[PDB]
Amino acid sequence: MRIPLVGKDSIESKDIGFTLIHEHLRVFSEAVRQQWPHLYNEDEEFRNAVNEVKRAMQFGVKTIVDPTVMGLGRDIRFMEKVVKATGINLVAGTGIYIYIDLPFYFLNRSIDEIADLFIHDIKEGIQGTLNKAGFVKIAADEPGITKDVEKVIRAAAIANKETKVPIITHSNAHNNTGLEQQRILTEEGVDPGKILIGHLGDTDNIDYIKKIADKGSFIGLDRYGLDLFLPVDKRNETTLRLIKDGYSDKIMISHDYCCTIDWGTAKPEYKPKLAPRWSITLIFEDTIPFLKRNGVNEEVIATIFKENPKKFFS
Amino acid sequence: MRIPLVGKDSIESKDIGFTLIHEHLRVFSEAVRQQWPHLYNEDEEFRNAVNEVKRAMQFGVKTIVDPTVMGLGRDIRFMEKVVKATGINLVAGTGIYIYIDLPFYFLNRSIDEIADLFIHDIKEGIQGTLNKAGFVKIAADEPGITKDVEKVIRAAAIANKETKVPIITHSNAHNNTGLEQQRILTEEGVDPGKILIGHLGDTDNIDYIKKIADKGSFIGLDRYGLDLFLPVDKRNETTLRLIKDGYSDKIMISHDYCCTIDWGTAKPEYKPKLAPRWSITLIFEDTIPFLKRNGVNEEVIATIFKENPKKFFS
Ligand SMILES: CCCCCCCCCC(=O)N[C@H]1CCSC1=O
Ligand SMILES: CCCCCCCCCC(=O)N[C@H]1CCSC1=O
Ligand SMILES: [Co+2]
Ligand SMILES: [Co+2]
Ligand SMILES: [Fe+2]
Ligand SMILES: [Fe+2]
Repeated sequence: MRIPLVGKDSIESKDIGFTLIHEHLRVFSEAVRQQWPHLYNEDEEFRNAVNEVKRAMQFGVKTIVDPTVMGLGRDIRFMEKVVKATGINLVAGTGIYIYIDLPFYFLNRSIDEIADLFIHDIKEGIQGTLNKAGFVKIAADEPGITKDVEKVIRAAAIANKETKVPIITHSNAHNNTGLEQQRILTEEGVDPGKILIGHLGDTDNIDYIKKIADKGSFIGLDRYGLDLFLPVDKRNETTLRLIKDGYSDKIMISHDYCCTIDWGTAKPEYKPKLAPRWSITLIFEDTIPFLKRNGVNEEVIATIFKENPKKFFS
Repeated sequence: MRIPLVGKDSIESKDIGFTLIHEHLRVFSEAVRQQWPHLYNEDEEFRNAVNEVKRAMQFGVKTIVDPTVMGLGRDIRFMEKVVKATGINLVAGTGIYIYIDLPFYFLNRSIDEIADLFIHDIKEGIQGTLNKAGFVKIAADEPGITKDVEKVIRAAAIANKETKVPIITHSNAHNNTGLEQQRILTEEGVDPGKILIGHLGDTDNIDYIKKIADKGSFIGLDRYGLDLFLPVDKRNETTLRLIKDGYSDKIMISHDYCCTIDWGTAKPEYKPKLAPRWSITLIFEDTIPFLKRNGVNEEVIATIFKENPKKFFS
């Protein structure tokens, strides 16, 4: 049935349960890990991913969706190991994560060649395995929609038309990259309701966030805990106002938490400064209680974390 | 022993023999191969590499230096297997190959943090292995000297001043990037004679080439066979002109041959169109016979292929 799971038989979308739509078990740069393996510890990385997932399950999370793709160090065999040790429903994805240019391989290669790579992961399997991709992940940031960023977007559209898997995105909340990701995809024939425009929760500008929701796509209020982008209390208030204005239809919430990440911006000793409370269960400790005592019905919590993910994969 | 070798004990610079200063056994994008291994055949890659090196050895090549680094899919273990199968002297290196930006790993990481990686490869070994790097490889192309490109160059300088190993560069002949690479490296305290400014053979402009030579660095006439950058005959007239003008003390010659390469611009089928005669032995078949016909004797060939690489690694 039409949702593939890492190390498990597939399930129907109605069986997804409580879902976290955007969480990384591990992130690394493929090129630097390949060249300098001494910078990494797989024992620590497995210990962290298992600990976080187990705690996620304790709070009632049934399914985690992980958009670690090319550029972010996707590893399906690490993901199987985490599944076997926890029992979680894990949805793996395909795609390319870039800000400016594609890797040299892609020099003079068509959009169709790029789409064939995604369709491979969806139909055949990931990294010589039999685990399939459940979605396509794309990215854009400060540099905007560059020539290569766009090729990858249109390639994601071809994958969706051909397989009916949904599309998750990375955008900079301060550009209109999300508005442009949505525009290109829908022009290519992708159903707006099959798109999650990510990182809209990094901004207060509710006029911009509603513009994407008004066009039919889900909105990623998905970086809860990352105070360097936007503090938790401004996020909570943006979330509350959107619900009050009648947008729980399109709202999806997550942490974008990485149990381990190799970026120089990450580490401990920056966590107290930049993201003090950032973990995989923060919405349970803060966001959900906050909303409950500010007039938000239990029905709304069900829409955001159950009905919206189910629809997204339907 | 000064110079370290793959799969072999190190040698003195004087026993280097006839050398090809810039050739690739295999090049691939690291992120692409890790995520989509169905695109690659290793048996075919090994076979292509062994056969090329065998022809070079028959023609008298004792040593090959391979500037494949991060971004080009360096693989010390694949390099080991080729050494075993032929018996060639192979000099591996360290460094970073980028045109625009560094991998996400390097976000807010110091130039010294980059230098430490190069130094680890030179002093400790490559990829969990006891084989050591004998030079540092850096790059710049059309986008010019970006802030990440400049960072890698300045890091190469630290590795050279700390380990004494020479620096090989990739440049765009039409940009001034080679002259800028030399300027930045010398301003940092690098001996001009420990620098090879690459891909200067891609241009007619003898004034630009001589400029770099006058400042004390080796000049890279190193892409023989790649007619799309500059055809063999126009390369021959520039090489001959430079030798006649007295510049053989600074000339280095190679082909930049890739036994396999995953770049889409380099599909083996564009070969007859873009680089028909390109192989690891073109200079034995065309260039050297051309120079000999034109009056340059055997001792001048010995300077370029034996004495200059010796100086470089001394
Ligand atoms: C102490 C933690 C530092 C704050 C994290 C800053 C890094 C930016 C957020 C971030 O981690 N973005 C990456 C990670 C997952 S995929 C992706 O897009
Ligand atoms: C086979 C058809 C001819 C096109 C050659 C492909 C592009 C030029 C050769 C080439 O791509 N060299 C690259 C690879 C190593 S370093 C570098 O900058
Ligand atoms: Co993101
Ligand atoms: Co090059
Ligand atoms: Fe993410
Ligand atoms: Fe090269």
